[PDB]
Amino acid sequence: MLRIAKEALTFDDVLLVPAHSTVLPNTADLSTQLTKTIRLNIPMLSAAMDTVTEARLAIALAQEGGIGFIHKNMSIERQAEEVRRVKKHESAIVRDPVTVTPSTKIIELLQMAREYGFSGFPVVEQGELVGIVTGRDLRVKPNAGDTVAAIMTPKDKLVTAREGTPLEEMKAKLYENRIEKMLVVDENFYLRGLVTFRDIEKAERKPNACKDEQGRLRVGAAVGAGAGNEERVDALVAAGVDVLLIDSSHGHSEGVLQRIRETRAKYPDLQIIGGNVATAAGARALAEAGCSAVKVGIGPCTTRIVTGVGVPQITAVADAVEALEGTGIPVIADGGIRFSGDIAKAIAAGASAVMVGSMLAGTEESPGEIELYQGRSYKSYVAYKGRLKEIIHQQMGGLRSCMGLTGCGTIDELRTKAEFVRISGA
Amino acid sequence: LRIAKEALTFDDVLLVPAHSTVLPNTADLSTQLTKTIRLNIPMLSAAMDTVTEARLAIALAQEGGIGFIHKNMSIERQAEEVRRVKKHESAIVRDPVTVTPSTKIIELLQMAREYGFSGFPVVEQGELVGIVTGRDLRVKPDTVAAIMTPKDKLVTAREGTPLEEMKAKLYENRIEKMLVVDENFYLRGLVTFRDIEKAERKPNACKDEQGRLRVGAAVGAGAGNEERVDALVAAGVDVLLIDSSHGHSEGVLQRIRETRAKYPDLQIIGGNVATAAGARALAEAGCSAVKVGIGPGSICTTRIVTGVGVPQITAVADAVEALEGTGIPVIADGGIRFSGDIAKAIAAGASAVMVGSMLAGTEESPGEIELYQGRSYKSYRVAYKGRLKEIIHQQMGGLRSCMGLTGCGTIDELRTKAEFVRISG
Amino acid sequence: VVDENFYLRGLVTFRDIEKAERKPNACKDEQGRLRVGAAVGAGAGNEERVDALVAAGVDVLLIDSSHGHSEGVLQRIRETRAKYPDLQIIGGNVATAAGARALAEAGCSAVKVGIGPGSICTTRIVTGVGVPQITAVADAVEALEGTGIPVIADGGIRFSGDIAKAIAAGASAVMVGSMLAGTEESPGEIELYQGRSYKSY
Amino acid sequence: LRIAKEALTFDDVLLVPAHSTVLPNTADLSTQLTKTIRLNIPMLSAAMDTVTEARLAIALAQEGGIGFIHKNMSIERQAEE
Ligand SMILES: O=c1[nH]cnc2c1ncn2[C@@H]1O[C@H](COP(=O)(O)O)[C@@H](O)[C@H]1O
Ligand SMILES: O=c1[nH]cnc2c1ncn2[C@@H]1O[C@H](COP(=O)(O)O)[C@@H](O)[C@H]1O
Repeated sequence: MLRIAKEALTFDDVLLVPAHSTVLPNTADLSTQLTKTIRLNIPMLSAAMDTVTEARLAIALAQEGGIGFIHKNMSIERQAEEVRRVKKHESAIVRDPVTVTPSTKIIELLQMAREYGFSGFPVVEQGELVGIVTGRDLRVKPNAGDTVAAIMTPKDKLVTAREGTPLEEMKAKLYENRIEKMLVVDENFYLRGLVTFRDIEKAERKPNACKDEQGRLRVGAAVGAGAGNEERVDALVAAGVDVLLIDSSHGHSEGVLQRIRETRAKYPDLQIIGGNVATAAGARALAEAGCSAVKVGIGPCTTRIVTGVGVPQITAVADAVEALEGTGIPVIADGGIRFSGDIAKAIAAGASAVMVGSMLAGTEESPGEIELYQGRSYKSYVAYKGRLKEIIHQQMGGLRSCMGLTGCGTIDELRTKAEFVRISGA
Repeated sequence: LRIAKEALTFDDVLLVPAHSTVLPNTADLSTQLTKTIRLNIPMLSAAMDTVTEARLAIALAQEGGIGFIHKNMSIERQAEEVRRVKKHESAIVRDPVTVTPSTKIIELLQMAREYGFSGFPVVEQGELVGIVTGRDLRVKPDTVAAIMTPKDKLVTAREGTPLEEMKAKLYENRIEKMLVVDENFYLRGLVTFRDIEKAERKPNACKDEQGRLRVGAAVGAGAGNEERVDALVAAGVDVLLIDSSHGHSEGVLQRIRETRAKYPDLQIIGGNVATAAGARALAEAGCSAVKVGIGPGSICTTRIVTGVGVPQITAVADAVEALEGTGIPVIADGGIRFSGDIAKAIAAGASAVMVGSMLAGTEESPGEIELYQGRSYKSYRVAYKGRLKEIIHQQMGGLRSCMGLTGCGTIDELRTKAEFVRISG
Repeated sequence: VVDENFYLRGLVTFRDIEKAERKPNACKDEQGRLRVGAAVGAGAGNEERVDALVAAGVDVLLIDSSHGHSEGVLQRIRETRAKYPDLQIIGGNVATAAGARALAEAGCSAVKVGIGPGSICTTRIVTGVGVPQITAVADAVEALEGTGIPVIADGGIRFSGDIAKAIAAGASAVMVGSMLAGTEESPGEIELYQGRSYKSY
Repeated sequence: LRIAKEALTFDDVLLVPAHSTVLPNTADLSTQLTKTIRLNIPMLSAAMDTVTEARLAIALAQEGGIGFIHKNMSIERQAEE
């Protein structure tokens, strides 16, 4: 007998029923929990694709509320760097300022002063910040061949802030210490950058930046389920990554489940996402192995045509959610998302966020550099799509519009309150 | 039947390659726009509302050519565009946070906690009167006027001051901020060692004898433009574009004769013509340059509608030959599709080319970025072509190769030494 | 089968000599080895490459530039010729009578003609320079009418009729690219795509 | 205006047929490439990385013409080809 489990639905099969609503679109709460502990401001993830997510894009996205996942087609030593660039990224901090050493001749200092001003030259000998020289230090006339070491400000009398310090704290330190520039060190008092009042103003204001408990941007990064990835993991976790993505084309494989169990045994507090599954059991299987969230999407596609396996996206999500009802383990809709409507449907199926790839490739912040070809602008490594900021705004405009229509003020209500109609092709 | 001759366009000729001591990267793209104005690249931007405004006219000047502000706007804004270009210095911070002599010290401390007491410039109706700093409030003497630093002890630079001279002023006066005023001591901006440092370096800027970017501006040949001209000439436009759809009309020739007697020294471009007779006519009227192009525009609506036109190559050579002695240059206007067309235009005798379609849709052109379908466009829609600088490089890349192939190291050698072959389809 | 230093190179049986494909039209040298050319650029720093190929027994050397009529090409050609008085050299590309004698006097053994007509013709359009191929060939041929130095028609050969026209214009041989790219023996791997066979790079 | 001449391409001409004692299968396709090198067919393969390597340069030589190994490779491999 023909073994058909059920009937299965994709995006184009359903529409959301509009409801009574006290919800204005610009007042909708777009936030939602990615894991039990990580909470996004917009419910969006960027695919760990070499064409989609690198350090550049994953920052832009966190500033706007979501999280990017550094793709894994790069060395361990380099993937760990991309993770670190995001966590420590403050556009307000001037990162490559001109420094000197105690060995620097004062003669060379007046030369540089004529080229950067006596606002302040950081003195470093072998990375350790040891002091700074200002024009107020250069009073009285240097005898022939003096060096900075005699006139500089010592380490003890410096006013610094640590990296990851909030920005108004720095303003407070800057104002109350009646200074115009303040050095930013690290745990070991290594010079990391500097900050000014103006550099804080020209830092564009991202009120919905998705950050950690210490105000650093959040970042994810992806690894394989094959053997031998443990070292990359150790390197990434070392780089301070917020969430780890173990991506395979079959999350319900026992080998995936094992590397997860191992990674979970090794890093009990690390937020881990496993994927991809498309069934009630595949999600429950992944949860047991120790996921913090589960990514859903098997041929949302080329996978369906070559292997014949797949599940339409809407029922796949509903089944996973139905199985995870009560665990606080969220579902991620991955792939097949063309417009804002698919996003809205995804969440209303129960999904807590979505992952997109094609939609982001070609954005300014995406990998590749802009190249003009046949009078058109493209991203050379695809159609150049412009700034990510707008694509998000355009997409979230749509989502916001939807929540007003369905009377859902928050994401969780949309995942629970919104209703569907089953529809035909016509 | 009066058929004067046969006339040739771009697709009709190829440039013949010659002995060459010219590497493309060593070729001299400069050329004289008029006897007095000399370009660094032989490119003008069309005075089209979709192409040239202050923003793009700046970008092109930074690149070696000159943009022509279109005339489809009120004077008060057009003369403004001419200023926006002439006065543009990328290093100057404009619209900084200021106070007035009336500002309550109470209000002074609030802003200080949100911008720092580095110094708030004090202006009384735009006129710079002083600056109040944190040393002034802890020092004490109520309002800002009582604690502010007076006009006498201020260190300023005038607008248009070179950057190295400002840098010297900042060091020799031991300051990190220096305010920028104009002729009437009105505040225009400020400069620090850092903002002069991040100022983009444009070594091929077409600048005037005073280091300001050069700007053109276009007006029509009708009556009632006299006030517009005077406004632009007042606004410091470098060269004036008198553009008509028939440069060989007696009314054009007259208004040109008039403007020239009025501004004996003002550089004027008249157009458009496509004949030897149309060319001398415009020169005798007193043009400094002659623009050629009746019929070849991109969105070529003439001919078809009117039956009139000249294939662009024949027109240019004919005008060039008629002006062989006057030191008055010719411009090839419209119909430039690829960089090969540029090369052919110049080798026909042109001293520069004017382009529209090639530039419309760059970031710097008018219009807003808009995402449509799944691609980027400039919405007023046109295809977003990215930054102008990239296009210019590709286009001049092409021209350099041609000159390398043809053994012409300078534009002028290309205009005189390069040969053609005629070809079929 | 050994070589000059008695290093093993292979073996032969009565049978393997029997299945060896018989190519009666092989272009072989005065020593029955297949003839081979090799191409280098006209820039500086190729001197070591040339010497390596000449050492490797290349039969004829191809000095190819996008402008064979450049003085630098003419010079590097003058240099290589004084160095290998006997080495067969092909210079290109030109498209004029003047470009042709220039290359011959520099010491070319053959002259390659073709500025503008390549298949993926990116010149002209971009640079405005070129010559329709027939006129170029006849012009170079006529300029070399006495030198016993042959001309090659390079690029733009679409069909066999074009070959015939090229030669009848004066060409002694033709050089083709597009017509050959994608044959089994060209570089690339066989790949099945869509539902058809392609050579995947 | 300096227009040297008119210039012709393939589509511009046809070859005129003449009296003929020549059968196609009896035609001599050989020709001198240089004073010293003589081809059997009048064909060279372009020195293009997508066209000529040792493999194709062998096949063409077997057929009467000469292939030209492209230069987009390290010497040690080109001299090898
Ligand atoms: O409606 C029109 N008819 C004829 N020519 C025009 C029209 N609008 C603009 N032009 C000219 O077309 C030129 C630009 O040609 P393009 O480089 O091919 O786009 C400019 O110099 C304009 O003066
Ligand atoms: O980028 C290019 N521009 C111009 N000619 C080229 C380029 N690449 C290869 N060629 C030449 O094109 C010829 C092949 O022409 P085809 O027979 O039509 O494919 C060869 O002789 C090459 O030297």
